[PDB]
Amino acid sequence: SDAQEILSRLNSVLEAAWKTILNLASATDAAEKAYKEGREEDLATYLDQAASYQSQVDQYAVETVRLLAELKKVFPDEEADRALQIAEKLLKTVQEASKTLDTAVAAAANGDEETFAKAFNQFVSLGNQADTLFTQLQRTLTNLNKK
Amino acid sequence: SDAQEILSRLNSVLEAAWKTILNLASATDAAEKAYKEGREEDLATYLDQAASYQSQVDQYAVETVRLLAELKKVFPDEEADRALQIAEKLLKTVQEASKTLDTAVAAAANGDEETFAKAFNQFVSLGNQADTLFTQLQRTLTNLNKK
Amino acid sequence: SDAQEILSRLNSVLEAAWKTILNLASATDAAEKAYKEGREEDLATYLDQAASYQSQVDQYAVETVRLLAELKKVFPDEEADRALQIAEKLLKTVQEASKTLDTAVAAAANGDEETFAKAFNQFVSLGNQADTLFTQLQRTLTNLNKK
Ligand SMILES: NC(=O)c1cccc2cn(-c3ccc([C@@H]4CCCNC4)cc3)nc12
Ligand SMILES: NC(=O)c1cccc2cn(-c3ccc([C@@H]4CCCNC4)cc3)nc12
Ligand SMILES: NC(=O)c1cccc2cn(-c3ccc([C@@H]4CCCNC4)cc3)nc12
Repeated sequence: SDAQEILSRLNSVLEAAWKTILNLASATDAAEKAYKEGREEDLATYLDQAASYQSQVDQYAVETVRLLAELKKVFPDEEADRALQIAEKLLKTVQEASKTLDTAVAAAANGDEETFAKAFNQFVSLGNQADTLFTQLQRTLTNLNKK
Repeated sequence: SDAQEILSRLNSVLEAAWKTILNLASATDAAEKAYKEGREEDLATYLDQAASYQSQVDQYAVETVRLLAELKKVFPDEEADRALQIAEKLLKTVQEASKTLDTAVAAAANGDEETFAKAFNQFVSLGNQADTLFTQLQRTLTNLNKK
Repeated sequence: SDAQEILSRLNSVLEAAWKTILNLASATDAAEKAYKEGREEDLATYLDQAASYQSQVDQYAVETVRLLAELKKVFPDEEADRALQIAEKLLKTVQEASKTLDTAVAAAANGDEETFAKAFNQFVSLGNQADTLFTQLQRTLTNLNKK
């Protein structure tokens, strides 16, 4: 059929996404420290890195939805439907995180610390919510791969 | 450092951004054609290309605001302030275009054509608005490059 | 060298090539539009973009020929022999397309509309020939992959 090839591509996308997520978390740790130390040029560099990693996570989350939508067409069963539902919620959260990080990056560039700090704290909350969904998706794709 | 080094960096940034904008316009034209033709995998490819170019425009728009904020610190008048205000409005519009394109990409991945079409049409309107501001910023910067 | 690793690599190469072909078609659509509208600087940019994708397609065609030759040695059967023959015809055709695109670039640079129009028309014809060959190659590789 096709399910096994799709599942293999999904494994590769999620492994790449996890590395990118680790890089995003590291860049935002560094951004937070630069903000607290008042190092504006360092902050700008780490925010730019974070934005690049966030855009890459956005792409992988879209790819994940598309692959699971294809899986459900070729292997209809509530476990694939469940994985697709989780992936769609993850993508929604990732895009919320992305828009919020964008607001923080613009506020920092505009010299607007109040909006920066509010947006940054919102981003952290959304990133943690996305991590919960990502881990849940990973668990689910073990049913489907048969550990 | 000096107002001249800054203004020359800004010219390089805007030149690069214009090339990226041309590529974004071309990718979105191709997405529209694939959408009209019902070619879903082609549409996915072109939406991903569009999102990548949009991410790059976002980065250049941030860099433009940062450079004009630095120019204003170096020679504080009202011509620098006016350019910065235009660039800040451009960045806001760019980020609105980016969030709206992201919604369209997600809707397409989810097979929700109603949301896709609404978000894609909003993206086009925002893109045209951003083009107006980009051209306005370029005019303003010519009046600053006072040889 | 084993048959399955080579087929795997070929599948990846052809998927990457298809995305690049989509990008080449988009850049050439944009070039045609700029030409029709008299936007000469836009045309120049889009021709440079098209040439970049054309050079990438050329390299994927080279890689495909090399890989199919390897497949014939460790996996002799007349389908791989047919695939190599198609791939070599594709490589000849994409090189001819590259030459014609080069002529279009130089004609635009010289502002020689008569030569430009002839070269661009020839490019479109060669692009359609290459598309037929690429489709045949995809079908032959599907046959080889034996599910
Ligand atoms: N932002 C995302 O799209 C995203 C997707 C999936 C898992 C994610 C995990 N994060 C995440 C990103 C950053 C952080 C914080 C921010 C700074 C403090 N320590 C790390 C915590 C979680 N972001 C994720
Ligand atoms: N989207 C942006 O951030 C952006 C920034 C600056 C100038 C811009 C110009 N555009 C733009 C992008 C796409 C389009 C249309 C929409 C699709 C079909 N024809 C091209 C029109 C304008 N987007 C821009
Ligand atoms: N040029 C190539 O090497 C090539 C290789 C494989 C498949 C291809 C398909 N094309 C192609 C490229 C461009 C076009 C037209 C020409 C411009 C207006 N509409 C798109 C039609 C087909 N080019 C291909």
